[PDB]
Amino acid sequence: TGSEAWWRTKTGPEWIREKDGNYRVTFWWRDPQGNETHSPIRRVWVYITGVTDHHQNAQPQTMARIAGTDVWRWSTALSANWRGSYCFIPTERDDVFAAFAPGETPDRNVLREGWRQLLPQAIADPLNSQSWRGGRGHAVSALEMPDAPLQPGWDRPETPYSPPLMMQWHSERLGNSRRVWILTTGDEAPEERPLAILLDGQFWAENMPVWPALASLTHQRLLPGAVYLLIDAIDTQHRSQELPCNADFWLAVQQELLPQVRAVTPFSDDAGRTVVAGQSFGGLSALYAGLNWPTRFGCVLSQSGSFWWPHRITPPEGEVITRLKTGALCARGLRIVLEAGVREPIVFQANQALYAQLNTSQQSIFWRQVDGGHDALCWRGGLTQGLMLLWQPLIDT
Ligand SMILES: [Cl-]
Ligand SMILES: [Cl-]
Repeated sequence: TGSEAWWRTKTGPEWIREKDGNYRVTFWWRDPQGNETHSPIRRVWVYITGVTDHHQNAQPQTMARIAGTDVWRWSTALSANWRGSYCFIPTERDDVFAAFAPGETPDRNVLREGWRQLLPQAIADPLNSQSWRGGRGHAVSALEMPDAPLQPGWDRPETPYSPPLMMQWHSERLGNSRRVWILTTGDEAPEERPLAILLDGQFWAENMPVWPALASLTHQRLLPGAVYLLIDAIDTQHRSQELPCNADFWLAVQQELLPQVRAVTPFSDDAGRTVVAGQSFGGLSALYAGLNWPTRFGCVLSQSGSFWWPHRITPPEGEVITRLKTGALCARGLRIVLEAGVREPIVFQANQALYAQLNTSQQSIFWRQVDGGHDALCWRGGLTQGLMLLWQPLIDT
């Protein structure tokens, strides 16, 4: 153990199927500065989305080294259907988090604060080649248990016949400029092609490119030839101001953006196959769009929707949840995919309350629970599955 030949057998996290059906998963990190006497490393935090972070109010988990070697280790239990991102934070610092007694639920606010000081130092798993830029400012790695559901398109990525195009969208309504990406996956009946709008376009166009997965599903006849519009959120300041129920954003998209997009490639005016898909504030904004302009956006795809907005500390209460409760807004004729993970309690509970509220006979709602959390590795699969659900009627032809 801890030898050169021993490290050769390690390809990343290892798992063992237990009696109950869950897995004992072990993580390994090789200290490049040697053993105790040589390496000045104090901590090696294991930050797994929805498992060891603030979403589970978990006490900060750090690895421990096997005395005498440069091997750090840490294990945990994970469900069979789970999938999620993770990263390690090897540091010399030991003055960030406070002490925690066994069985003490820490304050979530205190956790995020503590993590905001360490995450910039976070790194992907050097043993795992399935890594990418997380979008939050650090690299991450992918882990999937054997029964994680298939992620349509991402399993058989195929090159798109048409390359993605980029356009600079200058908004008079918003008073700012921004990038938008356009992908088309079919030329037949161009005016019948459904339009699908994806928020946080920068991520789905650069950090985790959605084109190969979309083209693959189209080639398999599991998605119709469509027109995909990815919109850049720009940055945190703008995104936090434009996505959480901001009417100008959607007014601007309809009056300024869609006509420009329509000038380059045709798409259907039928709200019934017009999708607005987003995650987190993007999910909230997509439903908000469908709720306020159902004549233009009839299909909503909300993944981990921030329906706890504006106040996170209070999950069941939400702005969109209040409008539906009184009667100002109503999902009539809308097809809605509402996804949320069990590893994001606040968000999950918020989505349940939202579901109960709008669940009437006058609309088609698809509830999807995910064994995972506030994680783009999971969302990527729900994104493609969600489009299949929202477009199920067309796809059947
Ligand atoms: Cl610490
Ligand atoms: Cl990043």
